[PDB]
Amino acid sequence: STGSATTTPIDSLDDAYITPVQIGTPAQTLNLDFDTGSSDLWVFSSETTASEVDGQTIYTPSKSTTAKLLSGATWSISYGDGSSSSGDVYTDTVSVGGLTVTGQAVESAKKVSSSFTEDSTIDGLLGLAFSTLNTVSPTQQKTFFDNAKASLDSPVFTADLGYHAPGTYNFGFIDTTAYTGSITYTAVSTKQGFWEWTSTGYAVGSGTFKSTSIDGIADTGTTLLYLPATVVSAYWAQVSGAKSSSSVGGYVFPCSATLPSFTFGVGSARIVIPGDYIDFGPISTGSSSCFGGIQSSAGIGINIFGDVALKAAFVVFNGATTPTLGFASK
Repeated sequence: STGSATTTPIDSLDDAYITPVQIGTPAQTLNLDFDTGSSDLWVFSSETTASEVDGQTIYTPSKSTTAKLLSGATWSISYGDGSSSSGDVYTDTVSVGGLTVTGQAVESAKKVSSSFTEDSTIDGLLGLAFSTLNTVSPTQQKTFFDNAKASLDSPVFTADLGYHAPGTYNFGFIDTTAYTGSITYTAVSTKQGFWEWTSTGYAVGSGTFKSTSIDGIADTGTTLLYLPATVVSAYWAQVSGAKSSSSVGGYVFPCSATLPSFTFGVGSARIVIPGDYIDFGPISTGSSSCFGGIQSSAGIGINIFGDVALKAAFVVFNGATTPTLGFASK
């Protein structure tokens, strides 16, 4: 079997992408943020504190004939941005673009932090990192991909994110028309629970490629590209007026600038991020300064190939026994 679902930016800046997911019977459609940097499928629900819900569509397990409470299990998660959520766990039938998994753990939020409440377009998250990062306790649960894996034609899912435009998440197959050239694969370490790999280097604009190993994670749930300070400083040094701002939280540059591209290595292959993708957006409508799409990972502990990087490629998350990541230009 396979699944194919369109993913859409939540706003004009591509702050996040939402993909419709059907939960329960009759189906209840929620717009979830597909996150390869986490492993919990959690939703805003009829259990979420009323004061913490603002326009989101909620999952109502009492109206689902296939919902079962996973009694004695709870979840609690913290994300890299300081946001968090917790509640209890149900199992229910979950479908993504025609692909159905019965008995998928659906983590019902009782409490969500302000960031989630203020984001009216995101009804929850659908984690796609390794199931070892799932927070359900005591019984750790599997991700939708892990549960679907055996029924898929091939144990893979692909991310084809758009720049200021819709894209696609496919499960079980590779769409050969979605990319140019070929898909180059690279090794994955599952030790930290992420799709962790090593980039072979980088280039700034039309400069010479620098061969250097950069460990990082492929994270659809992170908006920007976070790389070592050395790399990030070499990129922003090419932009007049670019500087790090403590009030804004990173590199800003005059919105007047046309940015150079940024190339990253995948084995002996290259993925080029156009300068427009790195021109993330103005710090406000009408602002002098624009926020950089490439930022330093110095405060985080890990380099993150977030949406700014992934939207420039067709990405294959190969979930076979020895996982690998594939990147193709598009």
